[PDB]
Amino acid sequence: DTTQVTLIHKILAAADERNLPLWIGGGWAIDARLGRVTRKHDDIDLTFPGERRGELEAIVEMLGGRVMEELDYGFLAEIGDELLDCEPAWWADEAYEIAEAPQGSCPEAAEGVIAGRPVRCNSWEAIIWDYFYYADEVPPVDWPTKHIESYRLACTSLGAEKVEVLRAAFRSRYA
Ligand SMILES: CN[C@@H]1[C@@H](O)[C@@H](O[C@@H]2[C@@H](O)[C@H](O[C@H]3O[C@H]([C@@H](C)NC)CC[C@H]3N)[C@@H](N)C[C@H]2N)OC[C@]1(C)O
Ligand SMILES: Nc1ncnc2c1ncn2[C@@H]1O[C@H](COP(=O)(O)CP(=O)(O)OP(=O)(O)O)[C@@H](O)[C@H]1O
Ligand SMILES: [Mn+2]
Ligand SMILES: [Mn+2]
Repeated sequence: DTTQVTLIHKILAAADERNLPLWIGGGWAIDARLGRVTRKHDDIDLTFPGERRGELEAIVEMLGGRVMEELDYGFLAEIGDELLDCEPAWWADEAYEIAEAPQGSCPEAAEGVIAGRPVRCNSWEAIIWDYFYYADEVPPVDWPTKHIESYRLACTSLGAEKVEVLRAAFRSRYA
């Protein structure tokens, strides 16, 4: 989908110009770390510096969009027909971190690629951690296929053993 891919470029170019880091998350982050589009994506998940929220809102507005809805964890925005699902990360000693996520959730290095361009994305461990929360809200056997396949793909990329010990850590945290 050329519109989403073009929109991701436009957002990141604008953010780059003002030295605003943004991390692609969710489905697109998986595809970015793989360097391959694997399916249609329903939205664009973004992680932003929480104390610079206004700068991200201003880029959304510059691009002709607007903030649509506040959620418990962040906010949705709409640029044309495309949805941006935006969550804050907060400065933690020497890096931004998503609250309660595994350390390294928001690496300063651009470790994914989208349409040949390096992009910052959330770590595999942070991608997978959000599926653990999802699992407590819906059993994995009850997930839409696309989400099962995306999870399994992230898990194979990181390594199944690394996933199972991360899952044990999640269970310990939230026991
Ligand atoms: C707009 N739809 C979103 C969906 O994309 C999905 O959003 C996830 C959202 O579920 C996810 O939240 C998780 O992490 C939250 C918190 C620990 N992050 C610091 C607590 C809730 C937990 N589900 C966020 N980290 C990332 C966000 N893109 O789930 C909620 C939702 C409202 O259906
Ligand atoms: N109802 C829900 N409750 C909690 N977490 C959810 C959720 N639905 C999905 N998630 C988690 O939040 C992440 C982002 O969710 P979504 O944006 O809704 C789907 P996605 O994996 O990004 O595919 P997409 O590319 O088609 O949007 C998912 O990767 C999953 O980890
Ligand atoms: Mn998504
Ligand atoms: Mn989303």
